[PDB]
Amino acid sequence: GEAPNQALLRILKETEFKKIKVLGSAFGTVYKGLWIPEGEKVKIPVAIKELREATSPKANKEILDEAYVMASVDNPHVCRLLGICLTSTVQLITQLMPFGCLLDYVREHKDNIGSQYLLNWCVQIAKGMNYLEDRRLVHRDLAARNVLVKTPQHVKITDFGRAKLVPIKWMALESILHRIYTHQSDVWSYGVTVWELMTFGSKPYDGIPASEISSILEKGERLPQPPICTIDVYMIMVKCWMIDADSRPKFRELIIEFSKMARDPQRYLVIQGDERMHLPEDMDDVVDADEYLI
Amino acid sequence: GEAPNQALLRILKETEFKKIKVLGSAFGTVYKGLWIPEGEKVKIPVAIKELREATSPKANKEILDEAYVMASVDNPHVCRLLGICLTSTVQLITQLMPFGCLLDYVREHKDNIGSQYLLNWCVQIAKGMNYLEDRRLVHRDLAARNVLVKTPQHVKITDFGRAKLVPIKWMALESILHRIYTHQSDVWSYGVTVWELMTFGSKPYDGIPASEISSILEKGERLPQPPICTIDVYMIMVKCWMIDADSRPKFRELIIEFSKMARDPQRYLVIQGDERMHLPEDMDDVVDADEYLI
Ligand SMILES: Nc1ncnc2c1ncn2[C@@H]1O[C@H](COP(=O)(O)OP(=O)(O)NP(=O)(O)O)[C@@H](O)[C@H]1O
Ligand SMILES: Nc1ncnc2c1ncn2[C@@H]1O[C@H](COP(=O)(O)OP(=O)(O)NP(=O)(O)O)[C@@H](O)[C@H]1O
Repeated sequence: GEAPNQALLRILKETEFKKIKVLGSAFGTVYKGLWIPEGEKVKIPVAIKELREATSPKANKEILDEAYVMASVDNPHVCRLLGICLTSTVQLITQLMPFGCLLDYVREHKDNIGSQYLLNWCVQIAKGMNYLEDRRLVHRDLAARNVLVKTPQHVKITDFGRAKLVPIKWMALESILHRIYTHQSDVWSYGVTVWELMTFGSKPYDGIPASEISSILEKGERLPQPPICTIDVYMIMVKCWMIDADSRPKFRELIIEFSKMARDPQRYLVIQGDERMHLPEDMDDVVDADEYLI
Repeated sequence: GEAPNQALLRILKETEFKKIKVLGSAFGTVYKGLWIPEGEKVKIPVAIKELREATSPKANKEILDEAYVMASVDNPHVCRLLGICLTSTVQLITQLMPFGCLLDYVREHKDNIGSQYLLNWCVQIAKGMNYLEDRRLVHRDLAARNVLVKTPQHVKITDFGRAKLVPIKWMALESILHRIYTHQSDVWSYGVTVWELMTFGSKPYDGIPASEISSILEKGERLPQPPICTIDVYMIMVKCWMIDADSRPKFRELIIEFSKMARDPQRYLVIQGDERMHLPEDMDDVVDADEYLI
């Protein structure tokens, strides 16, 4: 029983936007497209998610839940909903994240990712998480697959539909054992997320079947130290994996730590060639969602 | 082919009651009055509807249909028929709803209506609707104009003569396009009804001519978010407007949701001054219809 969520839900007209090409398919198909607000001579690159041509009282009810959340947030590192279209099949309109999920991006670009990028991503992701924590919101599926890339310099947390006010391999123990989820178990997944980024996109516990994890983590085992990782960075990952959730670090601390490290990247991440890394129709009225306010 | 409708139709003697003053005029004139059952030393405030001094095989046949329905219902949030008088012109006798239609009442009283009232009205109306749904009855003209106010604390659904076992602006799409009406399209009008109450009595799509609606609603457009409405309440309105009728919510759910909200009104409706709102011949033998049983 807290404050009134006065966020506005913008309903869009089927015509206000147009699909351009499929982006990926799950049980919803996402398209890349443009949106032209009522009468504004502005064009906005967006992503249009459309429940499969189906319409099951359950599928239709989930996408809406997701819409409720996305609309109730506003932070530079969290995907915000732009609006929805109530057509035969419901469509969610979000900002276009050109480079896709961070997971694929580190894989597709290992050879060009430097410590600065990596560390800034950790900072950015932690900021978004801290934001959700302020809004007393518990993302319950934080992973490299759910971080989208607007630009190599700017990522944003997404996919927090399943979020509250399965990926057992990213789950804290309390969650796995007693379906308990707090901002702190979010930290645990943050740890694994970070771990994916440092291993340039590896699979956590690849091999070990979901069934074993609970026991494993109970023994005292964890994900290994990624090669590029100084003991400083690894230490932090480990702390996020303490069995005792209150003994794990707080996102605002995680921000503070990774920022410190972000000021002298080569001291905390050792990457061969770090120093030489480098990362990337009338479009006159194009404006990125981030500049299309209220 | 279901159960036998054993409701009793009470025929009243012209003399058993007396008109007091006109209440409003349509093609039937309604008077405010009193009814004194045969020999009972009880006086009942009532409303007497009398077909215009005319008597056309069609007009006379409609009022009777209405009587059939009203007599076949019994719920605290549905106007029940008290009896009818077979005089030169037929007269329907219903319980007096002192404060009139809810539509006028929110208009005439904006400045004194708080979230608690609003939300309880949504609950009450939904209860009456769920009742009709149980009696497999489809009100086919649910709107703020057809909800009467017994007291600011107690409203009742009415005007379901046109009901089955035009207001295009309150109509679901299936109704507008293929004259299809289910309890679910009732939900759609429920949505608009609610929407009128939150906009303190506004006209849905004011401006847009009846001709456009069908197409509009098809594009994906809807009624806007009323100012006092948190995204939670608005969300529900929207769900009632899904093109797919089975993906809209069920009155018993609508009851459940609005009740939850009714327990902490200020969290779902933001109204300036909500906290300081306030709403309202020998009459020794007066008894409200609701206490005059069987
Ligand atoms: N805003 C976006 N911009 C660009 N690509 C996106 C965007 N949102 C999703 N995608 C990608 O489109 C494909 C489908 O995404 P999506 O519909 O979210 O399925 P999902 O993430 O596997 N499960 P879910 O999010 O619950 O539907 C994946 O490659 C997503 O990473
Ligand atoms: N039971 C009642 N108590 C007080 N006012 C009523 C009652 N019933 C109707 N009225 C009002 O009397 C006026 C005429 O109502 P009514 O005869 O129902 O016309 P209508 O609702 O416009 N169309 P209809 O109901 O089909 O005849 C309107 O202001 C009604 O809201």
